[PDB]
Amino acid sequence: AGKKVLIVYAHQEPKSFNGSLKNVAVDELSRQGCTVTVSDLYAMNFEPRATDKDITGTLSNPEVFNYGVETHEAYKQRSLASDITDEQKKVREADLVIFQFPLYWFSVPAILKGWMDRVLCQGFAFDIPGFYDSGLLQGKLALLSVTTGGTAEMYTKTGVNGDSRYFLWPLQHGTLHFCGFKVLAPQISFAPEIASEEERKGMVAAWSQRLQTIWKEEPIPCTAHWHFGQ
Amino acid sequence: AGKKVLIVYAHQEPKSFNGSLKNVAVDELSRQGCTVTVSDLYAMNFEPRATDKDITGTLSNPEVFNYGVETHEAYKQRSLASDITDEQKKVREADLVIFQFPLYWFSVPAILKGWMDRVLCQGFAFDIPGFYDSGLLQGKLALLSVTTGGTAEMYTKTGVNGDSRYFLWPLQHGTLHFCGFKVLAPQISFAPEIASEEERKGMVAAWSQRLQTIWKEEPIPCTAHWHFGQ
Ligand SMILES: Cc1cc2nc3c(=O)[nH]c(=O)nc-3n(C[C@H](O)[C@H](O)[C@H](O)COP(=O)(O)OP(=O)(O)OC[C@H]3O[C@@H](n4cnc5c(N)ncnc54)[C@H](O)[C@@H]3O)c2cc1C
Ligand SMILES: Cc1cc2nc3c(=O)[nH]c(=O)nc-3n(C[C@H](O)[C@H](O)[C@H](O)COP(=O)(O)OP(=O)(O)OC[C@H]3O[C@@H](n4cnc5c(N)ncnc54)[C@H](O)[C@@H]3O)c2cc1C
Ligand SMILES: Cc1cc(=O)[nH]c2c3c(ccc12)OCO3
Ligand SMILES: Cc1cc(=O)[nH]c2c3c(ccc12)OCO3
Ligand SMILES: [Zn+2]
Ligand SMILES: [Zn+2]
Repeated sequence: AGKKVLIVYAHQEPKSFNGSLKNVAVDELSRQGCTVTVSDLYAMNFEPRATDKDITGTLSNPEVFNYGVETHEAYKQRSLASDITDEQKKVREADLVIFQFPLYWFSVPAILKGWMDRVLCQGFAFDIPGFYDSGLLQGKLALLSVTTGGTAEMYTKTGVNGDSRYFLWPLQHGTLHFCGFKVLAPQISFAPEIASEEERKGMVAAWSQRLQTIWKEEPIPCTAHWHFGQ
Repeated sequence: AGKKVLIVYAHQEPKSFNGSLKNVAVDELSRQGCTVTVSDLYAMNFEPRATDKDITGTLSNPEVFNYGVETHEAYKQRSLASDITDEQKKVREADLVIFQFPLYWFSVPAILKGWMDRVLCQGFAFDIPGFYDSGLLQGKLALLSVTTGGTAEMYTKTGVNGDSRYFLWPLQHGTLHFCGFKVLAPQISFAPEIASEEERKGMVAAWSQRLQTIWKEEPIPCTAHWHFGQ
């Protein structure tokens, strides 16, 4: 109150553990009086590919297609495809953006990668030059809520997967920080599929409990040191 | 040399710098007498989304859709969508897989993320157990050939982007090593859009020239220490 939250959600199945985490987020933030909007990417059949269809009308150089250039020019000339601009409006209005997704290959599912690629365009999310703290979304908070197959033990420095902080870098630092977001600590729900039906309840409740005081949190220091150092 | 190479290529524009690096790879490996295949993802309109359309058989749990479970089962039964099995055949026969792409948000473009999500399914690329050094694609080589916006100086330990190896972790370790690939050293072509005509020519020829001796290289040690140091 008054805050707007966007949840960008990437799971195929409403009954999934990801689905429950998104639904608990909506319930709790709605209870607090927050304005809440969900981009359900799979349900939207959201387009992940960066193509020339992302620019309507005619191209600033139709001899050689350079996605970054064309989308930058399209943004400034209000000529982007409406799926993209619809998302940009939600992001522009949001105080907090939560990404809710299963880890796919130490990263976001391709549908959500496509949302980052196509929604966070130069002119909108950053300029060249125009980034990290010179980055256009400054003032906003972002938070990754990730589920994994691997256990917390696997996700340690000398575990097989390495520290979870290591896979966070391209998302938190290369993407969210670059665009100016302040980054709240990741929520990581380790290994729901190997249960139990009570540790699972416990993970959902912990996320619900944490959303209670989310506006009280300070952002992480989004540095090489936080991700890799001691 | 008597080897099969698959190049998975992710750029919209044939006259691009990526397009040039892909063609010099084809020209050079072809000159050597290697068998060469390119999956040009945008030209194929490759589907990046992990959906229930990827399975054509009776689902193992049609009440709650779990993509990993259903694709693992579909792989064993041969009920995967044929676009996926077409790619698996390329990978299965390849001795070396080269990925040629521009860096998008410290990672692969979503279209290529989708190829990794959908093509490297359980049963085919790994099993549980059967990953990392026991991955199912053991004996195969993989190499990332990546172009950036950011300069080499930006991609250093104390540059704004951090070391370039930091962003390689989810792709080299989390994906290729997990599937059992031995990983060759990345080719990184920094900031070609900024570069002079001659520096650009020199980056293309350094790749061509490296490929002349590719079959003699050893893989990297794909470990936390290699990627992060200390
Ligand atoms: C292409 C691909 C790549 C992957 N790469 C990685 C990787 O790099 N690293 C890694 O660690 N893992 C990886 N995984 C595994 C993936 O991250 C996990 O499968 C995923 O995060 C599981 O979350 P989910 O929502 O799908 O679980 P679900 O299967 O949907 O749920 C787990 C259980 O919770 C139940 N549930 C639903 N709601 C509730 C509720 N409120 N209370 C209690 N239980 C509930 C479900 O019924 C289910 O039994 C990959 C998977 C795929 C398909
Ligand atoms: C959505 C998005 C996200 C991005 N995220 C990142 C990121 O996280 N980090 C980062 O560093 N960068 C990022 N970038 C920038 C991106 O990586 C670069 O734009 C891309 O790597 C440049 O490669 P290219 O093939 O498109 O260059 P091009 O624009 O195609 O090439 C530059 C020049 O080389 C010329 N050329 C082509 N062939 C030859 C040849 N044979 N010899 C000499 N010159 C030739 C071309 O004509 C052109 O003039 C991002 C870009 C986008 C669009
Ligand atoms: C890289 C990785 C680490 C892990 O711990 N679990 C995984 C998994 C996958 C694919 C990849 C991983 O599918 C099911 O579970
Ligand atoms: C994250 C990042 C680092 C960088 O150095 N350059 C970038 C770039 C982009 C998008 C992101 C980046 O579009 C053009 O250039
Ligand atoms: Zn940062
Ligand atoms: Zn490794």
